[PDB]
Order: sequence, then C-alpha cells, then structure tokens
Amino acid sequence: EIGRTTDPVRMYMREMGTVELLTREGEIDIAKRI
DNA sequence: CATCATTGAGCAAATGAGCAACACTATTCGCATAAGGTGGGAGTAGTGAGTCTTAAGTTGCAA
Repeated sequence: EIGRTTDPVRMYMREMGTVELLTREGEIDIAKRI
C-alpha cells in the first residue's frame, strides 16, 4: 500500500517525518555533547 | 685560339614568425553574515484497440 510513490520528495518526507522538532534547550544539551 | 652564353652553386640581406622569461594586473574563487523564519504543488480529467502479464477467483478431483 506503499503506492509506488515515484516522487522522491514524498518518501523523503516519510523519512524526515520520523524525527520531531527539538526545543532550543535540547540544542544546549546536544552542543554540550559536541 | 679566344670568349661567352649557359648551366650550376651558393651567399648576404632582409624579414616573418617565434621563444622564453620575467613582470605585472584582471579576474575569479572561496569564505561570512547572529532576535526569529522548523512538511509542495501543480498534478488532467474528450481515445480506442490490442496484447501481454499478473492476480485472483473458482472449481474439478484425488488421497
């Protein structure tokens, strides 16, 4: 039922939609790790 | 016997096309910008005929 979605944009949205938006303090958390 | 035309032969003078080597500058290339800006959009709508290929539905049929 993955409808042969030959647009690469569509599936690219399907992968980038996995990760949700991080707040700005989580950037302090991650750049802390950096 | 003399001499010259007449056939080779090569050269200086001149010149046209370069060459390398430095030296200088035009152009190009590559990097930066701090409050904040966290899911596209046009996508045609009035073909039809055929032929190959799956895909699924049905259906004898035998252990």
